[PDB]
Amino acid sequence: SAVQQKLAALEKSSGGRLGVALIDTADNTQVLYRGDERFPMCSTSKVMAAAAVLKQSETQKQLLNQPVEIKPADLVNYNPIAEKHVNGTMTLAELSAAALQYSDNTAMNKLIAQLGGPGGVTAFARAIGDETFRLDRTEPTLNTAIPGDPRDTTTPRAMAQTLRQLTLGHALGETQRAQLVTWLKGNTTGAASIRAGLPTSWTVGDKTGSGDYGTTNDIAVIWPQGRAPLVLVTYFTQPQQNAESRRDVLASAARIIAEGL
Ligand SMILES: *[B@@]1([O])O[C][C]([C][O])O1
Repeated sequence: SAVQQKLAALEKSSGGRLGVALIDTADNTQVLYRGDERFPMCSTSKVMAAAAVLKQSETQKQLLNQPVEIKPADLVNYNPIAEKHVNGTMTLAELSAAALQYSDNTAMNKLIAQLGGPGGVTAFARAIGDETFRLDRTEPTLNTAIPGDPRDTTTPRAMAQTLRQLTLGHALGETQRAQLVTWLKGNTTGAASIRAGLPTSWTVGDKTGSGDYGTTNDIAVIWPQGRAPLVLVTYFTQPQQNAESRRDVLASAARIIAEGL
C-alpha cells in the first residue's frame, strides 16, 4: 500500500530499523511494518508491569494503597519521582503512575518485585494471550537494546494486540482498565513522539521508551474525535550503540498512518 511505501521510505531516510503496528478498532483492520520482528521494548514494558499489578488488585482490593518503602539502594539511573520519596513510601498506585507517566525506573523495579521478578511480568503477558512479550531483566539493564538479543523484546504486532486488550478490551477489570487509561492519558514524556504526528484534537494515551542503540519507542491508544479508537505501536532502533534518540521518526510514522485514514 501507499502507507507501507511511505513507511519504508521514512525508514530508509532514518538509517535505522522501524517497526509499526496499527489496529483500527472500527473494522479490526491492521497495518504492519516489520510487524513480526523483535524490537527492544525499553520503557514500553512498564505498561505490562503496571497492568499485571492492576490485575492483582482485582482480588487484592486494597493492593494499590499498599505503601512501599523507597530506600537509597533502590535508586537506579532515572528516578524522577522515586527520588522525591527516598526514605519515605509510595503506594503501588503512585509507583504505577510514576512508572507510566514519568518512566521512573525505580518505580518499575518495585512493580517487578511485587510480581515476583521479571518472570512474573512475562507470566501476566502469557495469561492474557501474549506469547511474544518477554521481560528478562530489571532496570536499568533491560534497556541495553543490543542487536539480535531477544531479551526484553516484543514485536509491534504483539504489543499492539496486547495494548488493545488492556485498554479497550477486557483483559482487566472495569475499574482497573479505566485506571490504566487515565494513567496513559496523563503521560508526560510523549509530546515529541506519536502525539506530535497527530491532530491536536485527538486524545492520546501513550508510553514512550528509550534505550541504547538510539532505541526510540512509543505505544499509544488514540481516540480521534468522532471515530473509533486506534492502537498504534512505533518501535525504532539504530545500528550505532551511542546513536541519538529519534522521536521525530515516531512522529513521522504517526503522521503517515493518520494521513492514510
Ligand atoms: B525507559 O526507556 O524510559 C526512560 C527510561 C531511561 O532509562 O527507560
